[PDB]
Amino acid sequence: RPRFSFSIAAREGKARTGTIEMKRGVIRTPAFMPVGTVKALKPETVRATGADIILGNTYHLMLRPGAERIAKLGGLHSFMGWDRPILTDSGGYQVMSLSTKQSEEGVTFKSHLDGSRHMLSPERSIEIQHLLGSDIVMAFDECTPYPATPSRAASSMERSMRWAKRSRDAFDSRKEQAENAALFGIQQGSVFENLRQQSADALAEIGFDGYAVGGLAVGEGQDEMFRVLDFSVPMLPDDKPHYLMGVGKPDDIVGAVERGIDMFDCVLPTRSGRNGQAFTWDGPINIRNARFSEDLKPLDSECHCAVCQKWSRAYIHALIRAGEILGAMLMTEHNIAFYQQLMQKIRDSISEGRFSQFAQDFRARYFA
Amino acid sequence: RPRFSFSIAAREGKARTGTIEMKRGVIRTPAFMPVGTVKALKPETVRATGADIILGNTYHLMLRPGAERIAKLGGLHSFMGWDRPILTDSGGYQVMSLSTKQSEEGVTFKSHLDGSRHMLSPERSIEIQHLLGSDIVMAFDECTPYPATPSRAASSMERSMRWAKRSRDAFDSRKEQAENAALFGIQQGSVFENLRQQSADALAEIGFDGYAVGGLAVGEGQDEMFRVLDFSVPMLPDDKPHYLMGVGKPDDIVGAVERGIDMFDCVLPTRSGRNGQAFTWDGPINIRNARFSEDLKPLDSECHCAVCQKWSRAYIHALIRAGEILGAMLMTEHNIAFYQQLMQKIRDSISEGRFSQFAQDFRARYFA
Ligand SMILES: [Zn+2]
Ligand SMILES: [Zn+2]
Repeated sequence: RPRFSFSIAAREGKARTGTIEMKRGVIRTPAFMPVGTVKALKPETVRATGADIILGNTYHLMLRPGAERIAKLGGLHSFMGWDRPILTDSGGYQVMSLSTKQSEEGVTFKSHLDGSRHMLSPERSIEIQHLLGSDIVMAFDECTPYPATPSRAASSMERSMRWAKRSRDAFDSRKEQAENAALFGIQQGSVFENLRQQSADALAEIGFDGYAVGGLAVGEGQDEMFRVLDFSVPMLPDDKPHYLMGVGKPDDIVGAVERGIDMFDCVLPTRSGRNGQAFTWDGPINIRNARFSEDLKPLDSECHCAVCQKWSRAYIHALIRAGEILGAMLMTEHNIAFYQQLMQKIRDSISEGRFSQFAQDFRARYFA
Repeated sequence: RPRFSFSIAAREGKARTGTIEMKRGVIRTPAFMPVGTVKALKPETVRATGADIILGNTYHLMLRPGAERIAKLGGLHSFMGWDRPILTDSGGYQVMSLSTKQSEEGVTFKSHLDGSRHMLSPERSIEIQHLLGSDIVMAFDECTPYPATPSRAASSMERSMRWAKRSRDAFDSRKEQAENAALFGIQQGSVFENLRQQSADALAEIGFDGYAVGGLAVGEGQDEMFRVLDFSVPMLPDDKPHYLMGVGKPDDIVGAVERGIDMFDCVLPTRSGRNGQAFTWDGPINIRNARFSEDLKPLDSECHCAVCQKWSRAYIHALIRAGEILGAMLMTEHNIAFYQQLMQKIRDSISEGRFSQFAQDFRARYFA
């Protein structure tokens, strides 16, 4: 297989379906990436749900067990037992939310677990992702809060573009990484169309294997997110994958695909699983609710996952109520499987030129 | 299959190997019963380790979700998705340790979860085990603390024998239960040989499908336990299974089989799993210890379980250190698989007339 090849097989409006070919496997797009361990699931179970690629959280791995240790033990794929592609984030987002002194060189921060001091820069982020053995590497950027003034959004976007060039050069300096992995750049600019355009222009001049739309899902609400995607995604190179970071709910995903997004990740299906929220085609349910205590139906009436084949709502209700590990295992398997089934229906409907109708039918039932 | 048939295929000294045939499956003996949900494992994984039967904890089930509710939903087998035999305890032990007013009629207690008041008697215990759909039902007895004076041990043994007769009559009164399940009686009498003999005589006069040795593993230490088993197990009917409740460590199991025990249960391999303790043929290890942080070997060098096929000590170390659910999943699968492999080696060595040598070789390596 090639290092990286994105092929578009079918289109409907702004929506696309296709494949990314990488050395460790093929990724069907639009794709949902479960976030990693993928909590409460063995890798074989994650694969059985249909996932082609998972996301590794760089910030957590660099604190424990550490990037150098993972490299010494053979890299992240070997360590956790997932042999398909892994996308790693840059680590910078969780620094600004979980761990600080920022500068043009990077950020220094104290670990939220031990108070130990750490450093992240474009160069060190790319190095850590190399040590983990990531297949898709994210450029290191600077986050813009919401809301942001135009001056603040411009300053952070401009720094992010300088850091994108440093990320590109760091990635390219490392022969093994340049030859075997891919590098994605991140568009910034908050809700401002001129800043998004300047960011897209800068990233395309540098050149990346794919382009993320950054700075969304930070509190702006779905209407505003869709409005920004409306003008932002067409600014990115059409022939490369478009990645919406940190999104999201099923209806967010459908609307984002309608606007040209190809890749998604979020902790929602996993985090919601342990919390009691199960996704169904008729909307989410909270399995902890007393109304499910004697409900013999599966979590979802149509879902093909192994949980819905075997166990009832009533049983999963009792497990989650009791705080049993198996309740988290089953809820998470179902939720990840539901997301993969959603992505499959999206890919099929685009391939068949009926995605617009699918999106209408999905929303009508999901919000009935 | 018959309701209950115990056949002894081979003997060596006091040790026996054979089979229990029941309507829901065959149990190979000596048997280790994992305790149930079996924490952090799907039923198919429990079966894949080699378990023929699991134990259901009646005290926990009667509080949540409740025995009547489980019956309304189709019984415990259907509820949790395990279709092979289930042995249920009487509930009385956990009342005396987790939840009280005791009398000749039974015990009343307050739930440790909600303060709600509950009742257990021989009749109600048998009824709850019927509602759960248990295949092997335990008679309801009264526990004797260790140490116990002779007068106290005699009073509790005598009450236990009266309650054993009430358990027998309650079980036999219920046609569906009498025809499809089995009933085990529990020998009491603390460390006193004359009381153990009186208890064995009383239980055999009533007549049970199997006989447990109760009142051990309550703080007496291994030497004293083995001394009591030395004289207690031969008092029980030879042609029925002998069950040592709440035991135990691998070396306890080997020594108890040498003294004629056929069945075991304990929470140790599951509870130890989440705590970091992994069993190996060279003794237990605590995977949390820093010495395992870069150890690429499996938990045990000989173990055939799926965990030892796929993941390293270093990875499981990192999971357990981080408190990840998957660390508990993997540790528990390995520990239960280790116990089943121990039981298989015991059965094979008895069948081949080399159990004495196996026991010597096992102890020499396990305690090296
Ligand atoms: Zn499902
Ligand atoms: Zn193992």
